[PDB]
Amino acid sequence: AEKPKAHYFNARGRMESTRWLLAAAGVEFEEKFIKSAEDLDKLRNDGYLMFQQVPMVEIDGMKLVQTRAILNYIASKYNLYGKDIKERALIDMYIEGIADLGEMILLLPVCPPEEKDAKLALIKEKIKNRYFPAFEKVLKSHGQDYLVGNKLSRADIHLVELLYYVEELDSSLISSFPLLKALKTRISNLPTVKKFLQPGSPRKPPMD
Amino acid sequence: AEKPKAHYFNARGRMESTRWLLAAAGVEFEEKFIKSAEDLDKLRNDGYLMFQQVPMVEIDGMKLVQTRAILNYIASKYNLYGKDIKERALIDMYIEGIADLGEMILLLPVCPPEEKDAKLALIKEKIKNRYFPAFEKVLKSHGQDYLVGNKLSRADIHLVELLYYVEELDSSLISSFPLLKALKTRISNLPTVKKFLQPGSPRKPPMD
Repeated sequence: AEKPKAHYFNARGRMESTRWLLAAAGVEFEEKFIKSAEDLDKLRNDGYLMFQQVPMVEIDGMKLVQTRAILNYIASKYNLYGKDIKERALIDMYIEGIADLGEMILLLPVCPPEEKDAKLALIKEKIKNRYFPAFEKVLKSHGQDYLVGNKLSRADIHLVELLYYVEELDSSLISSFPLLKALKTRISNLPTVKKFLQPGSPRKPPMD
Repeated sequence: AEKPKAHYFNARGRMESTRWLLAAAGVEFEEKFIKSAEDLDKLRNDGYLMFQQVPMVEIDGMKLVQTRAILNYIASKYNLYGKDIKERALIDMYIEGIADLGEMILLLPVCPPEEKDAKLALIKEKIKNRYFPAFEKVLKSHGQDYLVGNKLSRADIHLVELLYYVEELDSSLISSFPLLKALKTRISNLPTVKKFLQPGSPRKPPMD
C-alpha cells in the first residue's frame, strides 16, 4: 500500500521531472527532504543509494536511483511510455533531446561566470534553431494533439515542463512556434497538470 | 531484414556502445562513416538527424538519434532488456551509473591540461570508491554469472565495455575486484563478443 517516497533536496534539480511525471500520472507520493549533510550521510550509510547519490525513489519495494531509471519505471507503470517498442523509440529519441536541452539550462547557474554570456547565446540559438523546430515539425507532421500515438505520453509531459523553463529563461523563444504554444496550453489544462501547476503542489520554485 | 545502418565518424565516440550491443546480439549491421563537414551537412540537410547530430541508426523504418534511444530499442528488440518492468528498472539503474562513469572517461581528452590531473584523480577515486564497489556488490549478492535475471542483458555488455576502457586508463583499478575480473573474462568469451574483440570487426580503436 506504500506510496512512492522521493528523497531529494528541497529544490527542482534532478528530481523535478519526476515530480511532474508522477503528478501528471495522478500518483500520490511523499517526499523526504535532505536538509543537512548528516541526512545525506545517513542515506549513504544505510545503503539507500546504489551510487551514493540522490535522487532516490522508494517505489514498489525498490530503492531506485538515476533519474532515467526512476522515470522509465514510472512511465511504463503508468502507461505513459507508448504502446510498443517502436513508439517507445520515438518517445526516447524525443525525450533525450529534451533532456539534452534541459541539462544545458539546468547547469547554466553553475557556468563559469566568464563563459556565461556566450553560453546563454548558444543555448538560445539551439532552442530557436535545433530543438523547437524539431518538435514543431513532429506536431505539424501528424496534426495530432500529442507527440506520439495520438495519446498522452511522458514525452508531452517532459516537453511542456521544458517549455515552462524556457519561458523563465526568455519568453520570446517560443514566439514563432504556434503548435508548441498550443501543446503547452492543452497539456497545462489537463486536470492533473493544472493541479500540479497550482500553488500548493510539490512543484518547486526556481533556484536562487 | 533490412540491416540496421549506423552513421558516425570512423571512431569510437558516442556510437561505440551501440556497436558493442549490436555485435553482442549477433546482429549484422552496416556503417556509413562521416569523413568531412560536408558529409554531416548532407545528413542534416537531408532531414536524417532529428536534432542535427550523430550517432544515428537506420533501423526498422526509423532514423533513430540519441544514444539512449538507439540502445533502448536494440536492447528490447534483441531481448537484452530483462524480462519485465522491475528487471528493466535494475538494468536502467546499473547502466545509467555505467554511462555516468563512461561519460567522464569519454570526455577526459578534451578538458584543459590543468583541470586534468585533478580530473583524472577524481575519476580514479570514483572508480575505486563508488562504481567498482557498487558492481562488485551486485555480483556478490547473487553469485550469478550475469548482472540481472541470470541471463545476458545489456547491462553485462555495457559494463564489460567500460571495463576495457578502465583497463586502458589504469590496469590496476580492477585489481581488488575479483568478481568484475571474472565477469570481464566470461563475457569476453561468449561467441558473439569473442568475434567482436577479434580483428576485422566494427570494434573501433582508441583515439589519438
